[PDB]
Amino acid sequence: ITTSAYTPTEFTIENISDTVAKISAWPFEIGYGITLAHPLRRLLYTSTIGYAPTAIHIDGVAHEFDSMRGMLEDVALFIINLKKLRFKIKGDSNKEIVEFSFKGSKEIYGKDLNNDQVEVVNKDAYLATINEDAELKFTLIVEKGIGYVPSEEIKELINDPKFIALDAFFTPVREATYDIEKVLFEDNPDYEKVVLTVTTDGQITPNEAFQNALEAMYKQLSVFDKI
Amino acid sequence: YTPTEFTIENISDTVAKISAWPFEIGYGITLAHPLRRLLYTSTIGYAPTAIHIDGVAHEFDSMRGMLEDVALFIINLKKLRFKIKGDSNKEIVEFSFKGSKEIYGKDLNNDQVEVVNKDAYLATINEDAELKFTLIVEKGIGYVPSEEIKELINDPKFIALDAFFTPVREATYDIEKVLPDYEKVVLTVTTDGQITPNEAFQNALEAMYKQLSVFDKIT
Ligand SMILES: [Cl-]
Ligand SMILES: [Cl-]
Ligand SMILES: [Cl-]
Ligand SMILES: [Cl-]
Ligand SMILES: [Cl-]
Ligand SMILES: [Cl-]
Ligand SMILES: [Cl-]
Ligand SMILES: [Cl-]
Ligand SMILES: [Cl-]
Ligand SMILES: [Cl-]
Ligand SMILES: [Cl-]
Ligand SMILES: [Cl-]
Ligand code: NA
Repeated sequence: ITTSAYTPTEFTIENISDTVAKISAWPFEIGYGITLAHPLRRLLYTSTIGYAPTAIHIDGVAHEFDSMRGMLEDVALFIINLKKLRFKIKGDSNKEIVEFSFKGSKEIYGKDLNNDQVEVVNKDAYLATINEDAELKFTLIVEKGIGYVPSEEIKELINDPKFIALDAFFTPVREATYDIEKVLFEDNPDYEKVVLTVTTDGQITPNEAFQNALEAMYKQLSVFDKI
Repeated sequence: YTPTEFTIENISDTVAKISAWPFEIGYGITLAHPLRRLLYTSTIGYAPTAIHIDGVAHEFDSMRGMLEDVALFIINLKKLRFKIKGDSNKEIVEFSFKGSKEIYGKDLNNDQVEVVNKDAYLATINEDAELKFTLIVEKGIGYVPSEEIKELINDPKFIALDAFFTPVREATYDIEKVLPDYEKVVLTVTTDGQITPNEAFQNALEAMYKQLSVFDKIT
């Protein structure tokens, strides 16, 4: 017999890796943990702005299965590496057309793609290597968005067959799951521990993704502030 | 889109429609689901938890001078929805009736408590008979079975009762799409009059905020 469910007071964040985290909160009275876990899990996927490379045109290359003399990687591998780079647009723009150019012997990392329009968050990631008799020139399209947009929908919007359209996975949070574990409070069994596991693609850390989700929850609720 | 407008529409003293907009398509549920749920599990009501009737030891007993036996009196008592006056969480209330009388909710009204549904029937007493009983009324959330109450008060003087505190009879939500397309969350709340729909909704918001507060330690 109570007029209020006990207010949980324990909270922990455990960093499993740079891209994964376990967030635990307890003790909740039975049913209350899940009452909150479900909406926060959903908000984790919708509360952070995402960016992705949507298309690329490589000078001297006709298609995504082509080759380039002077580049160690074939185009397919180049592209696989490019998709592992987590781009971010500098400023408030939704789309940037970025021109790149590299010459001479050169090993290109994420840090080498930082300029006025965009930045690569995982700057230590490798892209490609070119030899001394070569120049790699390409135009990259980076867009803001949410969710998954397949290459076909990109191609249509982009309007230019010289650009190789890319499948785009914009959402920073790739996985978010939870478990409701039983715990005791003052010797009684009717309590729970919420354990959320959050995995991002590296555009932001799991910690920030949860902060954005919690702020978003409060922002929605704030519409009720006036009696 | 994120909600910036709301409206409380009082259809009656026991029914209200609470609307909020705008939400992105498919995002309204993050608010609707938890709040609907808290409208059932965190709203604060009242119920008798135990009763002592003078001359009676058990639920299956009879009482000379009452048409109803004790078990039927209890069944009828369940339909009366009490309210504790003021902010007290508990009241031990003594009632006393005599002579020929039909007892309804309206007759159970004193400084401590009252009954919301005044027209509900409780029992009938015959001439030259008197009914005396003590009722324990409490404030709470959810439902508590007689067995837990029995073990709690540990007192054979009283018969423990199933206590149904929840004052919300129904809480639903509808998500309406508006035709730049957004959605509007509409929650409909019906109470039994122990508290108003607006009060019930404040209980649920307040519970939301307390439960979310543990997650603030992220910063
Ligand atoms: Cl921690
Ligand atoms: Cl549950
Ligand atoms: Cl260079
Ligand atoms: Cl080299
Ligand atoms: Cl080389
Ligand atoms: Cl899950
Ligand atoms: Cl434990
Ligand atoms: Cl009994
Ligand atoms: Cl009387
Ligand atoms: Cl017994
Ligand atoms: Cl519903
Ligand atoms: Cl609906
Ligand atoms: Na080559």
